[PDB]
Amino acid sequence: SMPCAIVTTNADFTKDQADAFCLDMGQVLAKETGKPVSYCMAGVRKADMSFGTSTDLCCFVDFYCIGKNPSISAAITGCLTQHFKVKPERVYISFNE
Amino acid sequence: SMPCAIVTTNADFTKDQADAFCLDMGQVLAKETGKPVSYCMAGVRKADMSFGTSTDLCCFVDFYCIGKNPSISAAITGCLTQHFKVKPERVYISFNE
Amino acid sequence: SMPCAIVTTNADFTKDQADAFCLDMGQVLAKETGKPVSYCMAGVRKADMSFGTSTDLCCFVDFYCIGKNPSISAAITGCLTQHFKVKPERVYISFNE
Ligand SMILES: [Cl-]
Ligand SMILES: [Cl-]
Ligand SMILES: [Cl-]
Repeated sequence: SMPCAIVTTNADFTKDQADAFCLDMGQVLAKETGKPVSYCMAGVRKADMSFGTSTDLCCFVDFYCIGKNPSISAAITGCLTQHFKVKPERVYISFNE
Repeated sequence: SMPCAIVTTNADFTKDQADAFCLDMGQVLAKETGKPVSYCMAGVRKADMSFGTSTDLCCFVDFYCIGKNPSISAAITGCLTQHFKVKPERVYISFNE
Repeated sequence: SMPCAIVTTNADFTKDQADAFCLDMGQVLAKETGKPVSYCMAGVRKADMSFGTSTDLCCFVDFYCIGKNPSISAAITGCLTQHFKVKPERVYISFNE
């Protein structure tokens, strides 16, 4: 529980788009962990980033839980893809349990 | 030692306000750990963020120490509250020791 | 492998300078780990930061590897110094293996 997903991305998003993403990401971490939505934190922050030999769209995710896993990965990645259009092969997730 | 607090927040702050916060946070990590101020790092960076069902003011803190704990938590949180006005129930801290 | 260096700095850089840094940092994490460049992620993001009693130029690095070390440190730091002019004594690196 106390689940939290902080995303670092080079996507071009407006603030309102980031807010929509975070709220949605919060409901996704809720379903995925069964803790209530009221305890889920999500953040997105911009960064200049490369992955391989290009600066094409990519994302790094820090996931935190106080405490069986590719369930969370597909869920977090699909959320990223739905909001920023990032290819899943350009999304790294760090589990900090 | 080598204590470091990196804060991700959706607070609206000017650069000079962030600098004041970081310097003050450095003296707080100093008192709290007894390492000298010269070795304390603090950072604040903006992010779009939600906690629960709102984007109201919240903060995530990554604390690092090369190496008995709610002493650090209350201290870091009270600093955040003094500078950004964040409610303590909207502050998550990650201890990375 | 899956090596990734995310940098938080208070350096004043243009976006194109950050991109150059990230691409170069990717080739450096490649040499250093022998994984291919195609799997290396680097990011730089701005932050207001203090180290000691000043807000002079400093950097925090989160290094991640799925998995003998000051080889990576000197390499990452020298890259930071070549691009942002940060003094090596103002660069903290966190190894998250
Ligand atoms: Cl979604
Ligand atoms: Cl204070
Ligand atoms: Cl270089």
